[PDB]
Parts: sequence; structure tokens; C-alpha cells
Amino acid sequence: EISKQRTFAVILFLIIQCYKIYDLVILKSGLPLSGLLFKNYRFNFISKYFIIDSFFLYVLPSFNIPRLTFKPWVVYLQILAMLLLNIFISSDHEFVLISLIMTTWRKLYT
Repeated sequence: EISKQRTFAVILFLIIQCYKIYDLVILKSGLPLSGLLFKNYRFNFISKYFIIDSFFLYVLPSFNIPRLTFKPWVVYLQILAMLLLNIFISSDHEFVLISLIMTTWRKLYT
């Protein structure tokens, strides 16, 4: 029943929060927990993008979209535009900036 499904989801959440309160009592008593997962930056990248790419590719069929038909003027283009324009501008600016607003100073000091 929908009543029992809701109750089971709330019980499973309460079990997770009870385990969190236990690990918190360990944390506040100064006892060793073991990080989050691992200290290898590469495994962190692989696991982070495994979750993100898998979630995107798993949910993408659920939209049932076969569907490349926008009304006259609709998205993605705007995001690309302003955003990258700004990016490039900033980059060039920064480059020139460093070039004549730092390097020169260093030379003078020397």
C-alpha cells in the first residue's frame, strides 16, 4: 500500500539519520572516523564523474525525447554566447593585465 511505501521510506531515512548521530558521537568524542571515502584525488574524480555521467545517461531516456524541434528562438545559444564572450574577454584582459601590471613592477624592483 502507498501508506506502507511512505512509512518504509521514512523508516529507511530514520535509520540513516540514527547512523549519522552515532558517527557524530564518535566525531565529538575524538575517536577516528575514516574521512569520507579515500585520499586518492584520481579515484575521487572517477567516482564523482561516474555518479554524474551515470545519473545523466540513466535519466535521459526517461524524458522520451526524440526531439530536435524548437520554436523560432529557444535556448542553448544564449548560454554559449554571453558566457563564452565574457570568458574570452576576461582571459585576454587578465593576460595583458599581468603582462604590463606585474612583470614591469618586478623588473623595476630588481
